[PDB]
Amino acid sequence: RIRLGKVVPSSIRIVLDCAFDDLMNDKEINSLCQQVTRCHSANRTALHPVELFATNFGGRLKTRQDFVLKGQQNNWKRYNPTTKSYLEEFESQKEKLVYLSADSDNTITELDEDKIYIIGAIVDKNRYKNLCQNKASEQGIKTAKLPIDEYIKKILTVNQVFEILSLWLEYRDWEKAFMEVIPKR
Ligand SMILES: Nc1ncnc2c1ncn2[C@@H]1O[C@H](CSCC[C@H](N)C(=O)O)[C@@H](O)[C@H]1O
Repeated sequence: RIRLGKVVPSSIRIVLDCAFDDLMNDKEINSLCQQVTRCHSANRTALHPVELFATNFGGRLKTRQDFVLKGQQNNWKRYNPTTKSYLEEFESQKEKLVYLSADSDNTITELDEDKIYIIGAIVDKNRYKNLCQNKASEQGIKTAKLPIDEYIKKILTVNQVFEILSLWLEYRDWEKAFMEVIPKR
């Protein structure tokens, strides 16, 4: 993938909701940690970097991260880890939160410059169906699935979803973003 043109930061916040440490075994945490790192790396080279948040950040994910990265995470840019939940961190902007979920009845069609998009930070192989959908509904926050159909004909990894969002900022074309991150082959 080649990037053309001038780097212009987006005002969008993207949140990795890291509240699910207790639902994952050791391999899954290890994988998630690699995926969080890929979100930062994809953000750094993006034509429109966003502000990346990692909320409820702690526990075995935070340990693993520092074990693997050996303190390098403390050097990352446009990156905001916090023990606060997203609901805590963005209470005043609650109306602007959108939790991305494959299980939503709603479909995202554009990323709004004034909105805050949440990705569930979990590697479960989707054995926890409706998990993120349920969490956001109980909070009264809107959810949306990626407009994958009808080029998909479903549940992507944390970093795949991040990468797709970031590429949409660049191209403003979902088909191109999908073609780049999940080519049919
Ligand atoms: N088709 C899709 N549309 C929107 N978000 C998706 C998606 N596939 C994956 N995701 C995102 O990637 C994250 C990890 S995969 C999710 C597994 C979990 N069973 C769940 O309930 O969400 C999700 O939390 C969601 O934020």
